[PDB]
Amino acid sequence: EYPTVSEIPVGEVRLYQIADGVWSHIATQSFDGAVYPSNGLIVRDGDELLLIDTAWGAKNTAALLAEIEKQIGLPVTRAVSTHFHDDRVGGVDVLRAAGVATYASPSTRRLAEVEGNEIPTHSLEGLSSSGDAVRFGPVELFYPGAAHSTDNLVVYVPSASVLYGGCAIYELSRTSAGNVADADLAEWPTSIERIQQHYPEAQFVIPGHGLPGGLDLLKHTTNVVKAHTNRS
Ligand SMILES: O=C(O)c1ncsc1NS(=O)(=O)c1ccccc1
Ligand SMILES: [Zn+2]
Ligand SMILES: [Zn+2]
Repeated sequence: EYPTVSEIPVGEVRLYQIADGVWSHIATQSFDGAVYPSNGLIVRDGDELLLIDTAWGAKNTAALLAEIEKQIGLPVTRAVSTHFHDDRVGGVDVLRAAGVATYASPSTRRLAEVEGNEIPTHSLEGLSSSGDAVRFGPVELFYPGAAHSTDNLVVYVPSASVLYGGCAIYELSRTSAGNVADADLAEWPTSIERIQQHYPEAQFVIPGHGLPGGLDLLKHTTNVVKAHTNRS
């Protein structure tokens, strides 16, 4: 029942209730002739919603807000982007125009600026050193260290034991490294072990792309990263 590219037209978004007051959002983008899904998170914050990551671009993100509006019917007041790439900040300007307060670390804002990407308005302090965690409403934000990108954050919903790994965590189906241009391969496994150490109780692990699972996604990702590191 988890939505795949199958159930999702180009320019459309599906929501998936993972737990009470926690959903993933699923969108698709065409890239180099293939079609790849992407996940973000939606977390109920009393009578409002906290959004984790855009739906990979302005059109998808306007569909996401319409689909939230239609299916949950609570306002999105804040959004956090988990790193600087376009599947995470692309659509920020849409969210901003809808009155959503957009947030990212200074590290992510700096990198999004160097990249010419959209730049979330608000700064998330206290995440600059590996292993930093800060509370953000119904979630904890964690900086595990450099992995998929130097700035990548992970998100934990303590009430539902939902860990959103973002692009630092691969789905089981992904058996080779994806985009690693901005990755720190030497630190990625160490950063994953920081996630392991910090959230050993997590019950649902949502990767940046694809199928949810459990904490076996962290080891899976370690395996894939090391295999890549050892390419000859
Ligand atoms: O890993 C990711 O988080 C990722 N996010 C968007 S795309 C991609 N991975 S990707 O398909 O392998 C790629 C991107 C850009 C250029 C080539 C390949
Ligand atoms: Zn990325
Ligand atoms: Zn990605």
